[PDB]
Amino acid sequence: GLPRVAVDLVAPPLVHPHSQVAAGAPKVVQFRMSIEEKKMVADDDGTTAQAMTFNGSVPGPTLVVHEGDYIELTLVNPATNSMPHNVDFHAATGALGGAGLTQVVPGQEAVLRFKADRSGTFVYHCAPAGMVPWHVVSGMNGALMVLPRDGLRDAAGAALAYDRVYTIGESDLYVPKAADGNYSDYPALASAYADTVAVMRTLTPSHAVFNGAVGALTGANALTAAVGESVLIIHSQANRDSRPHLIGGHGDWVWTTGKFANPPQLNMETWFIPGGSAAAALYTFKQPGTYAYLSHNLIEAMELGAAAQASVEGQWDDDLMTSVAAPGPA
Ligand SMILES: O=N[O-]
Ligand SMILES: [Cu+2]
Ligand SMILES: [Cu+2]
Repeated sequence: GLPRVAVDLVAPPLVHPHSQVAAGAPKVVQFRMSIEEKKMVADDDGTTAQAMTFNGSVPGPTLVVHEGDYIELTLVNPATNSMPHNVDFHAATGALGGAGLTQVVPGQEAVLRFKADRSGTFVYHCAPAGMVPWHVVSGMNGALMVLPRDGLRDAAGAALAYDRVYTIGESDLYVPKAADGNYSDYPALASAYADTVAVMRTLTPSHAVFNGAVGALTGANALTAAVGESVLIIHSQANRDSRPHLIGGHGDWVWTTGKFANPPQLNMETWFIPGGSAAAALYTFKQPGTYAYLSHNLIEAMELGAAAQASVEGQWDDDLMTSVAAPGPA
């Protein structure tokens, strides 16, 4: 030389713791882681897944820281586981982130460282090579955151714150188934891867868721818171885207993207985120119760898953518302 620281871580958702613102310164831281892977479961038924893561868871853791510172871481792976991982982151720168470096494988470880610167929330995440895505888616891653220183614121310135936171894451896833348808388962892882891848491619897823598962957150778991418170948330895723948312518530513030620186826105519702890344947112618450957271789409958330838851617491018122018446028838 520176110172350183360480831381712890925791787981888711938651975161850891821381612161925102411161014163112180720167530183470194550381952481560780581980891764784981496983498986788981897712848902318820059972378923488962495987896954992966870182620690364990888803898602892863977260871381935171611131711106400146640185861271460282370580891673581881274980071985046990197987695978490887690583881581991447976001944040850172280069390488890538770282991744390459870281790577690782198983066992181983590584460480780384870185720174941161920137712120816110962112895513880491795995991867590885080839594977990456696977990972891331597974798971993974877450876130870281850163823151610124011171714290937151618104637109114107013112310141713111818251319280718391948471975271968530888411895732997506894928697973596968076978033939018858268923778913597937495985055991281992590887086986697973292839287937887843295938578924993735386709893209779608399955588932988504947140954291892882478905548920987771828721118950127990778921988350928581218260018314017043515030818361923151964160878321894441890675891958894818887513968206876220928451428911019731818303946112317030935121951122988404997340870153822171720117411113934121416010118110828203838802947112977104994217995927990868993360974111954141814131818221617160018122018323118470428950718530838831977631895403919205628803378916995814518911168906797938894513878502968641938361718771818251317280018281119521019436015025616002019522019823017146119632229814018636016567
Ligand atoms: O896992 N890249 O944010
Ligand atoms: Cu992993
Ligand atoms: Cu990433």
